[PDB]
Amino acid sequence: RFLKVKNWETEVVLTDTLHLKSTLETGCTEYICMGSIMHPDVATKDQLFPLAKEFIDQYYSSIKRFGSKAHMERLEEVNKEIDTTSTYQLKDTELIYGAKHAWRNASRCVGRIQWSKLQVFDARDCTTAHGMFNYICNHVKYATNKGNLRSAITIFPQRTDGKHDFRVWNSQLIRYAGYKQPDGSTLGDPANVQFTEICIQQGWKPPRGRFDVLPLLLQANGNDPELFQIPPELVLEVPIRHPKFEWFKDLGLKWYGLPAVSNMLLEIGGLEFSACPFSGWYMGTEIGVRDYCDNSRYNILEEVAKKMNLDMRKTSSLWKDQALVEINIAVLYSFQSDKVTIVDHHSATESFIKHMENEYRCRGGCPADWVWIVPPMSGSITPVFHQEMLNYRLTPSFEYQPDPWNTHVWK
Amino acid sequence: RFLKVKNWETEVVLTDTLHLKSTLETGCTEYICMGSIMHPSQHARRPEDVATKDQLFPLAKEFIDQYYSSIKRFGSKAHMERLEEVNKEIDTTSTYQLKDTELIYGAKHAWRNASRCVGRIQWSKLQVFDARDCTTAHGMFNYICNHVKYATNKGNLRSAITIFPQRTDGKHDFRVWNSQLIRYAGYKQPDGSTLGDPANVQFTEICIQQGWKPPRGRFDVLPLLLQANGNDPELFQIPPELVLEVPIRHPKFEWFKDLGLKWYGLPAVSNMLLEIGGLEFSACPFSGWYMGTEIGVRDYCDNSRYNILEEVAKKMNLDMRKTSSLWKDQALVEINIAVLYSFQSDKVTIVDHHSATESFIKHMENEYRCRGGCPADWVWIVPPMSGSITPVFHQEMLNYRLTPSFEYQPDPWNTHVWK
Ligand code: HEM
Ligand code: HEM
Ligand SMILES: Cc1cc(N)nc(-c2cc(CN3CC(F)(F)C3)cc(F)c2F)c1
Ligand SMILES: Cc1cc(N)nc(-c2cc(CN3CC(F)(F)C3)cc(F)c2F)c1
Ligand SMILES: C[C@H](O)[C@H](O)[C@H]1CNc2nc(N)[nH]c(=O)c2N1
Ligand SMILES: C[C@H](O)[C@H](O)[C@H]1CNc2nc(N)[nH]c(=O)c2N1
Ligand SMILES: [Zn+2]
Repeated sequence: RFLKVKNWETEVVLTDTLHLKSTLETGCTEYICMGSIMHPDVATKDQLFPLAKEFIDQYYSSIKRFGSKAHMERLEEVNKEIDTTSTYQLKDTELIYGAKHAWRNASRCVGRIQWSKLQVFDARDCTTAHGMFNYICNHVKYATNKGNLRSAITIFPQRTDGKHDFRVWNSQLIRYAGYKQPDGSTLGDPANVQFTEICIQQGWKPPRGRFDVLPLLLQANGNDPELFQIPPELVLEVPIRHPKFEWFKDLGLKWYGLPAVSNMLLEIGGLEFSACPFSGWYMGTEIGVRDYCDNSRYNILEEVAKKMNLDMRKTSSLWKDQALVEINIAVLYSFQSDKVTIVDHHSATESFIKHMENEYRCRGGCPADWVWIVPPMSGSITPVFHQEMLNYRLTPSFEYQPDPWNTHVWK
Repeated sequence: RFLKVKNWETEVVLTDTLHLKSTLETGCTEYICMGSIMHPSQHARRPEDVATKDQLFPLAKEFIDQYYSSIKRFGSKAHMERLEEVNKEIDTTSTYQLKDTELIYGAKHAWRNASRCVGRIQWSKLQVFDARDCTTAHGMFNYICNHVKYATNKGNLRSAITIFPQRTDGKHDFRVWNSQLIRYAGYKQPDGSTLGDPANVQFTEICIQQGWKPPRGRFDVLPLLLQANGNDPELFQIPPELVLEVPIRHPKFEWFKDLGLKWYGLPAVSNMLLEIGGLEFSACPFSGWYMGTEIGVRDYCDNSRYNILEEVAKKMNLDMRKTSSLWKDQALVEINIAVLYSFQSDKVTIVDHHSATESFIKHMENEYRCRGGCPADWVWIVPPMSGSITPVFHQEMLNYRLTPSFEYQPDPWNTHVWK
């Protein structure tokens, strides 16, 4: 009835009761832990009823109206819609609550101290890819806010029969293209080579550079997706320079200011919002460690280390570690110099511990995925490394979903 | 059913069937994951104190079955006699005694099964010192000294475990009260600060309370506190010539030597329990060699350990007023360069986290290839610095509890009734 988590650095112990409210699977079993597995159909009428009730109950409990006339009538109204239309429609208040709580419940998100400050753009009246483009452009402009970034989500119409899904085919709203060259090398972001190819096949004329912002590939109502160029004045980018290394700007590095995940599914009360792009601001390591230094990504450790004149003939010189730090210093300095919101992994992990402890106080727990919360460099010098965490799946939730090109029926 | 793990760098997919042999709960469920809990489970294979026959024999049979299976017997003459022998021993002493071969097999397989250990590519190259004839803390000291000398080997370190008499009723436990054979003292200062290793403040106070005269310095090698057959523990000073230490200097920063840092070369875990076929070896000090990050990241830079980041950073003349300058990250790298440069210059075995994690990936592939799996705890395997530029960060792992195993146990001073 109670689970305890300890911080081995501070000795603080928190008591988790919230996990009793989880209902969906983590992927582990009693005899094997799948904590590091990355990824461990429409609901029928009878399936949807109890999911809707649980969510409406939770909503009315949250606003201290549980058992109220409004709670009871809403429940009856929801059951009526399910009974008649096999689905139902969230009120705006419920939509905002659900979206904020899916963020609040994202066990892999270190930025959740911000969860209650989320701008929710209801796009459930959207019917076409042009409409989605308009909503997404407004999302980008609002979220970017001339560098003073604001978290935001735009929610497109829910799934109906599974054959009319709204999807943003992009994994993120703003990403750079990748082009495989005849000689085996890759220009730009190798993570996006397949998506870049889909875009070109759909008629995108690529600049064939290292930092081409990809076009939006937007699917409405299960139709074939359509290409749209985000207006370049809406795509805020930061050239990456270094406060001490004059030569760093000569690497030609830049990144975009707005991280905007667009390939996940938002599940609220059994309803599935298959297009729900959301955005916050970057933690610097996402760019400096993963985007720039993953071997499968821009992979710049060698080039930076060369320019640092590091001894690269043996690993134990820690040349990779040395270059990695300087790169991440560069990322933070550049965003800060251009007054583009960014958070370093130390600030972000400290805030998440504060958030986590507050969540245990007021909510009874905070589901947290250590594998994802600990930054990908300098792990043990951030406080989350020493923080025991319990992982469990609460709903509303953000879910992975198959890439749309693996399932789309081309018209 | 049958589980796959993917490496997201290489796209290599491995298929795990070994997990079907797991015995103990992980702590996780279908609904909650406890993979970052230090001690998620208290599920043990044998109950409280001296087990009844229907409790110990099934575990014994299982281990003996496993051992005779390993050597292409099972059902052979010697196996069936061994079951009868173990059966008679439990009938007449409420326990049984491992053969030398079984002890060695058991110790190597506890190491092979240690999901949290990144060094297991070496698992079958393990020197086993049978100390089950030991009877006194003096004898334990003699065995541990021999272990330390053998394992240190003038810097060419060698993996070793020394196995003292198994638990009998729980009142006669052999214990090394030290957490590791070689650790530095920690002193609580009058002004509230801490001198030495703050992790060892309590154990240091116990030693001082037991007559240890501390030199009260930053790197005081602690005495051994040895408990034999349940008796009160006894202090022993490890002969310093057996304690190989490495002065930490930096290949570039000439001022780094002035920090006065050293570390010992031999990491030797002494507070764990070795469990083989229901038998519990409560004193089983084992040692290998260091991954540089254990010293340079955790020992030196944990806030509640030596916590040297600020002083190194000051010497480096870094911007320390804001986290976003990454001054901690900058010093952290130089410290770990220094640690590796120092050990290597002194020809003391050490492995950097890049080479270690690379070898562990290879070990995983080997284990899946011949064994059908390898239990691995990502949370512990990924190094505490530069995680994602190491291959294990990108390697999905499956964690499960195979026996024989190394287990945690209570610190004996919470258990011990003195005399
Ligand atoms: C406001 C500042 C935010 C920061 C600093 C932040 C930080 C992060 C980071 C560093 C990750 C890991 C990303 C990766 O490794 O690929 C992450 C994951 C995630 N974030 Fe946040 N985030 C923020 C806002 C948001 C918002 C506004 C939402 C939703 C409305 C959100 C939902 C998620 C989810 C669902 C994941 C996990 C994705 C997955 O499961 O694979 N985050 N966040
Ligand atoms: C030979 C070189 C070895 C290396 C480089 C190595 C490396 C490591 C490292 C880095 C850890 C994590 C330590 C920590 O963060 O506290 C660890 C844990 C562990 N090692 Fe190894 N190890 C080696 C040898 C051995 C041997 C010889 C044994 C036993 C015979 C062993 C058994 C274990 C166990 C049981 C753990 C987990 C401890 C726990 O759960 O608290 N290791 N190892
Ligand atoms: C809102 C937000 C803020 C922030 N700082 N990061 C992210 C963020 C999240 C992901 C995870 N996504 C799930 C997937 F596997 F599909 C990839 C990937 C990124 F690249 C990101 F930038 C998101
Ligand atoms: C044989 C060996 C080689 C090596 N490289 N490291 C270790 C090693 C393991 C631990 C785990 N300890 C048990 C605990 F949970 F208490 C913390 C702690 C250390 F300090 C170590 F050095 C052991
Ligand atoms: C195999 C492992 O689960 C995978 O590499 C994870 C590790 N932790 C991560 N943590 C974050 N934040 N993002 C990631 O992509 C990953 N990848
Ligand atoms: C809370 C968390 O499990 C704890 O800090 C762990 C994290 N991973 C670790 N990994 C290793 N190798 N050693 C450790 O002591 C720890 N500590
Ligand atoms: Zn788990």
